[PDB]
Amino acid sequence: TDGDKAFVDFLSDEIKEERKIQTLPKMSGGWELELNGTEAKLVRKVAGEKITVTFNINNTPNFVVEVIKNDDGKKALVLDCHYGDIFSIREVSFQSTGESEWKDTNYTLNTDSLDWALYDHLMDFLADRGVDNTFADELVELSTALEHQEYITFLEDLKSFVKSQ
Amino acid sequence: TDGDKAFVDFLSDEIKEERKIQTLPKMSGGWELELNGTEAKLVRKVAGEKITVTFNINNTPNFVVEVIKNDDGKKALVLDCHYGDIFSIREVSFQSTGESEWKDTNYTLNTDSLDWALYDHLMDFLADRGVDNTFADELVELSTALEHQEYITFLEDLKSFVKSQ
Amino acid sequence: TDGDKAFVDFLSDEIKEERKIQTLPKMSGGWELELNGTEAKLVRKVAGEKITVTFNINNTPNFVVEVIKNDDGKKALVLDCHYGDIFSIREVSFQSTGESEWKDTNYTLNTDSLDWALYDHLMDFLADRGVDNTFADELVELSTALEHQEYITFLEDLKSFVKSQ
Repeated sequence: TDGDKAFVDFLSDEIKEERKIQTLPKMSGGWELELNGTEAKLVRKVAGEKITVTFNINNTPNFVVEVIKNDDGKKALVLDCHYGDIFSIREVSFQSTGESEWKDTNYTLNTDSLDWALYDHLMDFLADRGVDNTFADELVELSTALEHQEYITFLEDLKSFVKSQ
Repeated sequence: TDGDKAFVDFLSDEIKEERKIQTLPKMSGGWELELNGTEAKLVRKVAGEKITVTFNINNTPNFVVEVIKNDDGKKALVLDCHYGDIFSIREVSFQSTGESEWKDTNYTLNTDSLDWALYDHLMDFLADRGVDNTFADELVELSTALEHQEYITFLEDLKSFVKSQ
Repeated sequence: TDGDKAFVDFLSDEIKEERKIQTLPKMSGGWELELNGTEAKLVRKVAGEKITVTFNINNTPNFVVEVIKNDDGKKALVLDCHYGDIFSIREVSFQSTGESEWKDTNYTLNTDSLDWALYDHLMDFLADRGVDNTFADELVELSTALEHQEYITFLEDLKSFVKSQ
């Protein structure tokens, strides 16, 4: 098709321009990064605790913190958080680790009009585990670089797709 | 951690205050209550019919009515309803009982601009089965008490979690 | 019940009125139609390509285009599209064919502020495969007729349900 091979030439140009524009920055705090396509996991084991921060660059942007007390590995404290605009906690609950789905029947603390004092203690709980406003600022730029890399990979996949046959 | 044990002391105070503030009221109509964490089920078997009202106190608040004609147990009439502000029916469809998921391919009657006459007959159909505005008012206070009990249980779980180690 | 048999008589009247008001139009372009209740699939195999347009009349209205290059059947280009108001592409990604779920970890091109030039090439890519504004206009009337047929079937199912016993 005329359109297809022109679309391929155009995608070639876009890939050059976006690579030229340019890598992944680091997170302070001894985190280890695990990439699964658009999903990133930052991991820290400290003092009988595993802390996992999970975000997906496809999506208001959010990240999920999972705190596992290694004494009792079946139930994790899960804190859904906003980042970018403001940091802030949106929801807290206990979940089974490694489930295919949030148990809808476990209680979820929505923070919408939450007592400022309980809210601040929750923020301090996160800060003590490394998830502070510095972490949230560093996450923005990691997320931003990761989105650009995956977008470039997508243009390549699209170019390869359209050029096949 | 300094913060952790202070967070525990604060949660201790909150648990006392919320229990002090204070149980589950009853539903008129011979309903039986089954609690699964934040999900409640109210059940009635009357005249060849099983009526199940399901709501989850995590979440505009809604409840689902499931009518099963005991002659043909495979397909249930499902009425998604709003409660609190106004009663009102939001959606009606037939679903297989005991499915893991709403069959997306079964027709769903959205009530958004629904003929008032069909709407009123649907309201009368529910009222005949006990789901009236009295039921919906009683549900608000049952839901409200159930949310408070589960929130108290959550503070205890949080306090226990943070205090461990 | 008094209400039930009156509801049955009323549903009888509604079914007559809606059938009286009146079938499924055709899609230009050699498409084959497969109905699964409220989900419709339009299918075309052309030049080493399978094109599938899927929409569900329950639901802003949208349809999904799936392009499979028969050389490599494991990954399909998926274009989520709006129809009715404007045509337009909302999201593009690669997905495994025949999955139970969108892989959340595959990159999704949201078109929200997308470069007009990449957007137009995507529109041309669809148009070359038959998904043009003519197709989208024809789809509106197919969807509209299909919703009416399924609604009539729903009134019959409701009438049959309420009349049983």
